[PDB]
Amino acid sequence: STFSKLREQLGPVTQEFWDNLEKETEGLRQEMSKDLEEVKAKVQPYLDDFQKKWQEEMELYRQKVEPLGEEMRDRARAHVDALRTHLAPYSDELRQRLAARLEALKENGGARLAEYHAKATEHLSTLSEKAKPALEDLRQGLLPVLESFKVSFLSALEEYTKKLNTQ
Amino acid sequence: STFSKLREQLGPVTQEFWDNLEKETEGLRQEMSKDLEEVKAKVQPYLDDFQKKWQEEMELYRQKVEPLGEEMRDRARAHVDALRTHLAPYSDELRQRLAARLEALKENGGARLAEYHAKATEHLSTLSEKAKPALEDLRQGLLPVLESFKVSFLSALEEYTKKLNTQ
Repeated sequence: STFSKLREQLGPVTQEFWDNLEKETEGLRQEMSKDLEEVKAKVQPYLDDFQKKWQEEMELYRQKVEPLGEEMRDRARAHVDALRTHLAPYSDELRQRLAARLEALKENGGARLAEYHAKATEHLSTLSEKAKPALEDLRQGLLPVLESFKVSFLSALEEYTKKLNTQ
Repeated sequence: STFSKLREQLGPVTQEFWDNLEKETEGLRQEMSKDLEEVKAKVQPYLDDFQKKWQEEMELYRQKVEPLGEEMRDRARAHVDALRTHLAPYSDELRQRLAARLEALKENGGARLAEYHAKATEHLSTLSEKAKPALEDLRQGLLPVLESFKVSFLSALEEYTKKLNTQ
């Protein structure tokens, strides 16, 4: 016949897919409704709060800058002044110790470049030596191994397509 | 002999590499020196500028908040007040037009899901059909082609290592 087989290959799963999804998705409507209701009831008071916020924030803004802005600004001038006076001499001293730290570190870099090279050169020499014969078999096995994983994925897309196509 | 050949395979290029590099890199010292000098001569005036900045910025800070802070705070109250009064009704109206825009758009999604599916299903059906025979030859050529590029890189690392190793 051309019914049981046609339907089987047709793929009825798709129907339940969009049907089941859309069915539960319908709830989205209810959710939005509730949100709106809360937004309205909350809006009422949310308005008084916003305005009441700028009111207290406004008077507190200038009322805070006076005492704070004055103490902070004042303390800052005196704080920086002293720090600067001491930072003046310390600046040169620190620069000397720091300038030497960086320069000194670079010093070893000169002799380290040659020594390191000999180390990295010999290190790779031995490794590469063993990697030669190991790579031959390594890549060899990858051929079939990598194909196994690919074949599986290829069968999935080919199978899903064949069935989905029906014919 | 064991000189001309030993040196040739040894790789004298490395010597000129670090030598030439370090040679020009030496300039770094001079650069740092100049920077320091400029930092000192600039520091002198940079000090008066920093302090003179907080002085004018301090008096201008509060002197600006008075006129500005007042206009902004005042204008903001009258600006928001009016905007809110009109936004009250417009809010609901807009929500209606917007709520319908999103919902309406989703409407077509229901019938589009089925129609689109039939389109994407048939589209891949034909493509995959031709991709089958095309993939066979596609991957076949990739074997040798991909190997050509790999071989080149493999010869570089193998060549550089062999010569660098000398022995």
